[PDB]
Amino acid sequence: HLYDPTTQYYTGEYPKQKQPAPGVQAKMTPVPDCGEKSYVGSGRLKDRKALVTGGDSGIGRAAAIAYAREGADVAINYLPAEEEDAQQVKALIEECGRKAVLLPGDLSDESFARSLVHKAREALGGLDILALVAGKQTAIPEIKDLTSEQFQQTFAVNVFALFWITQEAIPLLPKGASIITTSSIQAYQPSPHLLDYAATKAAILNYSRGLAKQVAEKGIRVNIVAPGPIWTALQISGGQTQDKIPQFGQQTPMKRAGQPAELAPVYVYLASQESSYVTAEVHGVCGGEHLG
Amino acid sequence: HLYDPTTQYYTGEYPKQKQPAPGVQAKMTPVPDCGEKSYVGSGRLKDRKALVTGGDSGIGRAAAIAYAREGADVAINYLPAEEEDAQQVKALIEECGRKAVLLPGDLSDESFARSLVHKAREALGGLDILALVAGKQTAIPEIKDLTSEQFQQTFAVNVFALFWITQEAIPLLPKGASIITTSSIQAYQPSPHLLDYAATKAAILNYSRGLAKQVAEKGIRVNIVAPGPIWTALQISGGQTQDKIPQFGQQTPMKRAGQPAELAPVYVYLASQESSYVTAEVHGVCGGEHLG
Amino acid sequence: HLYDPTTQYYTGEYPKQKQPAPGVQAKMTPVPDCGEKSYVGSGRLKDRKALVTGGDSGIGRAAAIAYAREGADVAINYLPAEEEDAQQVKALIEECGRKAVLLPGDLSDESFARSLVHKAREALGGLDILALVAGKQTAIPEIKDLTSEQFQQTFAVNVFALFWITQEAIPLLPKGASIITTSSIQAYQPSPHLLDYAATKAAILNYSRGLAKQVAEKGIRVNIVAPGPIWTALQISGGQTQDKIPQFGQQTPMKRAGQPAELAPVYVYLASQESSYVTAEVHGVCGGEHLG
Amino acid sequence: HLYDPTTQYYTGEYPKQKQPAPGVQAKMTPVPDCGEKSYVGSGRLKDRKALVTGGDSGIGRAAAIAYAREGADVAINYLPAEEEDAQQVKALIEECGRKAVLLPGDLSDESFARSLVHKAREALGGLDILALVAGKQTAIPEIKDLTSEQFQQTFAVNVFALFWITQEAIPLLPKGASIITTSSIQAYQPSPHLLDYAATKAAILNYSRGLAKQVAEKGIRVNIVAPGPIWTALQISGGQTQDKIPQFGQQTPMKRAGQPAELAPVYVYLASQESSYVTAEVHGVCGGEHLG
Ligand SMILES: NC(=O)c1ccc[n+]([C@@H]2O[C@H](COP(=O)([O-])OP(=O)(O)OC[C@H]3O[C@@H](n4cnc5c(N)ncnc54)[C@H](O)[C@@H]3O)[C@@H](O)[C@H]2O)c1
Ligand SMILES: NC(=O)c1ccc[n+]([C@@H]2O[C@H](COP(=O)([O-])OP(=O)(O)OC[C@H]3O[C@@H](n4cnc5c(N)ncnc54)[C@H](O)[C@@H]3O)[C@@H](O)[C@H]2O)c1
Ligand SMILES: NC(=O)c1ccc[n+]([C@@H]2O[C@H](COP(=O)([O-])OP(=O)(O)OC[C@H]3O[C@@H](n4cnc5c(N)ncnc54)[C@H](O)[C@@H]3O)[C@@H](O)[C@H]2O)c1
Ligand SMILES: NC(=O)c1ccc[n+]([C@@H]2O[C@H](COP(=O)([O-])OP(=O)(O)OC[C@H]3O[C@@H](n4cnc5c(N)ncnc54)[C@H](O)[C@@H]3O)[C@@H](O)[C@H]2O)c1
Ligand SMILES: [Mg+2]
Ligand SMILES: [Mg+2]
Ligand SMILES: [Mg+2]
Ligand SMILES: [Mg+2]
Repeated sequence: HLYDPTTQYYTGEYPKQKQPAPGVQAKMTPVPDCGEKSYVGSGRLKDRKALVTGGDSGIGRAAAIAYAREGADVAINYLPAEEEDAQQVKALIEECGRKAVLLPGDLSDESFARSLVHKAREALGGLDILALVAGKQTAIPEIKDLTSEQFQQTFAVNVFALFWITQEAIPLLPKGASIITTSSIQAYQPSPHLLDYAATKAAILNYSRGLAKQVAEKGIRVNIVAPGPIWTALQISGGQTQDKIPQFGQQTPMKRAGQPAELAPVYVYLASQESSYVTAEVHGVCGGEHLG
Repeated sequence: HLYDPTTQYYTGEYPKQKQPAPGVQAKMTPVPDCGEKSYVGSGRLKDRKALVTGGDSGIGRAAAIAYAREGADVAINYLPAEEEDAQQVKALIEECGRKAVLLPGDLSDESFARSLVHKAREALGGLDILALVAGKQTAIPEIKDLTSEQFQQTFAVNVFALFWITQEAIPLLPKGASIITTSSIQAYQPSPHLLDYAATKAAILNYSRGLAKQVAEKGIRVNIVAPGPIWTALQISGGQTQDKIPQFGQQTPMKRAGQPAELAPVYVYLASQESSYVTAEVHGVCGGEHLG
Repeated sequence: HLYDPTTQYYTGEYPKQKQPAPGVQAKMTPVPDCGEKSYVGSGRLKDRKALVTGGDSGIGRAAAIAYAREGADVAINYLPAEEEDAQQVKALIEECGRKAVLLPGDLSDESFARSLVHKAREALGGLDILALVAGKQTAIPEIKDLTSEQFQQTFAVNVFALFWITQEAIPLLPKGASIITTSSIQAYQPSPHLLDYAATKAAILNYSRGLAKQVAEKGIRVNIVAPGPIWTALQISGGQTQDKIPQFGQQTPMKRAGQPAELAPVYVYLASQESSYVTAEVHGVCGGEHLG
Repeated sequence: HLYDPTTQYYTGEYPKQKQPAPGVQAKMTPVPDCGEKSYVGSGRLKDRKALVTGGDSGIGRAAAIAYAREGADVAINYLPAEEEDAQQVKALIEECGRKAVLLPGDLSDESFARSLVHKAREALGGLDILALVAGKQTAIPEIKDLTSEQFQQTFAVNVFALFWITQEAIPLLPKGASIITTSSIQAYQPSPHLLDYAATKAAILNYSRGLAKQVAEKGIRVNIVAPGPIWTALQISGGQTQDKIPQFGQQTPMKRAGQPAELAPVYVYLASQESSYVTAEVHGVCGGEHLG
């Protein structure tokens, strides 16, 4: 029973729609499909313990759902404004028979970002998967309109918090632990309206590779997922200009945007012990708008 | 039950050993682990129909085994000299309860290479996975010793046969079909003893991306796997100079070579319908000697 | 005296035109600008001795002209059907005060490709720059229409001849010699209508890097130039489909195609002893349609 | 005469030595060669007006010297603790018959970084080349020892100051202006002792490409230079561990480090109007330790 991947998910134009960042995905048209009805596990992460940032919505939610479906207990971080989305994820994790831990807070607060790993490990009784998916993205077509405050904040959420969290995690992660970070096609093909954001995506990719090299001897793997155009709240809450929303994703070879569901399998592959010889590698999921 | 990936597979030095190309893996010390005793499926390729070139040994064998474990019927191609290795794979596929088809023949013979798709499709009653893993690799440290015959033959097996097979397959492949080709870290970091070989690995990566773009509209995906140093018969039958064998793999961040078993999960991910938004992408499995 | 690079060269649309390959650039509308009236040398290649393949027209011609302007004697190879264009380059070289040598012949003939190096060295009294610019490019939008004959011929001209020439040259090249090969943006972003061609451009880039590593100890440097869309005979003699000619180049950030003249400065930089710490590197000239 | 580039500059081991950052290159053993006696101009930048950050020492010094030798007036920025180096550069610029402007100040201060562009333009009577070479680099082999203060300072100097300067410059730069930023091999091959630094080098590369796309229509070009191992004060004032100093550079295919002199030619190529079809491109100068 083979499906055509070009028509498997929504292929129509997206309604124009806007929300204040970071957005509530439950309010979108359509709501992003994060695999709630479709993802089926096979115990590839049995009794693993995961922290997922951005686990309330979008790609991080797809990873959180799949991780629970594969047998892991899951802590999610997200912003308080996203509590309604986070509560849906709590229910999805618990329905898998797993433990859900909800740890809201702002990753641009260094002390919060540092405390998070320890709170999650205590609540879960361990920690051996980190999926760092949270991100800020604000489209600004002309550099004269790009403020210092925005530029620095994008780096704080996307790069500095990645350092703060991983620095706290390394000493406590067991041999076999897996860290998955989140870059973008933008790391390779930066758009002129995402000067700060695309540069953070490049920094994430590079930092992840350097960290991988440094911690390989501790038995810890660090890998990167770089999605292409995925239908998510990040894109309707300022990540794209409003005029780009209707045809979002249609320029890819597959002629549609991805849904977050389609990211879960690679997050599972990388978390799983099956990817034992994989570290420092980036994985594209871009509808043919390929990395390189 | 978490394992340290750095110590999970062989970490000793490799004895010096040499066989005539293409080599018989059963004569190696150690014999490459292709997942015979470890790979467990979950129905991710149920009733799929795969052709795997190089399916007798090494990475292609690991893919063939995993595909059968995941529920697929499998045809393998290999050279007659490798019949003993291919017979072991026949048994492994049949022990999964699936159909095995052995189609020996030389891929540098265009008429044979083109016929292979038709033979596999007839035997299997269809065809919807192609894993193109066969390759020639001959180390020559100084260009004065690199013959035109060798250079051309490396391109025939690694590039021309990829074109011949894929051209024959495209008109027959159903929507949802998945093609997986095999590049190398050498495509990004070519070594001076592999002038022809590394250039073919770069050509494979590029051709696969172009093909992906061309066939996306037909619902066919084309992706690339690029391994790092993996212990296989290719490496002991002329792919490496003899002096490079004992320490093979030890320069990677993980400080060991990979085993073919470790490549099967990505070949399954890419064959599976789960990778619906993945086309034209390369996937590294290199022990931290990363692509880019 | 600063000019706007966006408007420095023609920014408008091109008329459809087709010539049989390889094309006569003197018959194009408009004729490509190869720097005939603009390039000014300063002795950076004084008394050097260059062989330039494809030196009759296009990018190779721009390199040949600039090399003579910088003080080098220059031998050009080209196909005999291109004699009109070659005779123009002969005059241009002589008008720089240097010696021109015209060595027509088909690089897909291995005997001729190998002899070329020796004929050029004998005629020039030495040889210490090789600019390998000749290429075949044939657009075929659907793989069903891509013949084995075309695929192999593309590899013969673009890859095998590069190997034949460089193998023949290495034993005779002095310390300080510089080899410059020619890839493309297509090596990174292959178009579905150029499956064979783009794969050769990737192979050239890779082979050049491996060769650079092998011959560094001999004091020889090997570097690569990867142009973007440049207005040339290759593009109107089958390299592009006719429908792609009118707006050729207009998709780049600079909104125009390049002219061959604009490639000369990087060919000079790489030939010159000034690039002493540069080997195995690729240099993009793409109007902002950047390489990786 | 033709020179062997592998032995053109020193090939042996370097004494261990340390200075407080940012170092004084005049006190190094040996002092880096920045082209003081070797670089000869030909008017390629006649009457151009350049600002060079890090213009006191190392690669920025080599660019500043070459720019003046090619006919440009040159303003240099540097930290005021570097006056011993900066004063030498003033003399070198003036000895070419050009105007020198010394504008010291710490680029991590946003107000200073923004003011710098205006002060330089006022002092020079215009501004049409920006070579942004300043950088902080601090080796820390283990993440436990990498402080937030260091991480953020490395991003302030290397990334935020690049944004501050370029944002301030764009509105005032004429058509034809050229911006050259400075990345590294580390952007592609990050080392585990340089987690923050290498990530900044990837961010610089990416931001530069995005900026180039945004400002192409304004007739401004933006390109990147990515050196390999170059003997400079950055390396002996904390950028490398002491144990990495003795064999610095010997791992490249050329088997030596570069000297800053060897970077000048690409900075001139990119500043010059000759590179009219070059924007968003990165240029490696790495002794064969090539970029992607
Ligand atoms: N959607 C795409 O097209 C796309 C493409 C490439 C990469 N990405 C990456 O995917 C990741 C997830 O985003 P998404 O697209 O799934 O959208 P999303 O909006 O569903 O997820 C982003 C999440 O970031 C978190 N976040 C933002 N700022 C935060 C802060 N200050 N503190 C704590 N959490 C914060 C929020 O919890 C939010 O749910 C991001 O890193 C993004 O860069 C997305
Ligand atoms: N082992 C490594 O370190 C490594 C690294 C990167 C990529 N690879 C790639 O992995 C692929 C598989 O090789 P492997 O390392 O598993 O070793 P292997 O020797 O087990 O597999 C190579 C197979 O190629 C097939 N082959 C060779 N010439 C053929 C011909 N003329 N006709 C038909 N079949 C032919 C043989 O059947 C052989 O089993 C190759 O494409 C190789 O480039 C290997
Ligand atoms: N024009 C572009 O948009 C573009 C873009 C990227 C790369 N390139 C590369 O530029 C190089 C030069 O081509 P160009 O665009 O300047 O066009 P061109 O037509 O002016 O040059 C190509 C030359 O190739 C030579 N050639 C072809 N087949 C040959 C054979 N069998 N034997 C001997 N010589 C042969 C011909 O002499 C011809 O002049 C090619 O390698 C091409 O791949 C061009
Ligand atoms: N030397 C190498 O191996 C190497 C390799 C790749 C890239 N680079 C890059 O080359 C560039 C120049 O460094 P270099 O190696 O020539 O050494 P260098 O020490 O001679 O130059 C670095 C300069 O940075 C400037 N700088 C540092 N912090 C500053 C601040 N807070 N405010 C103002 N100026 C500041 C100083 O003026 C200093 O001279 C850097 O951007 C570095 O990342 C160097
Ligand atoms: Mg959210
Ligand atoms: Mg075999
Ligand atoms: Mg011609
Ligand atoms: Mg200094």
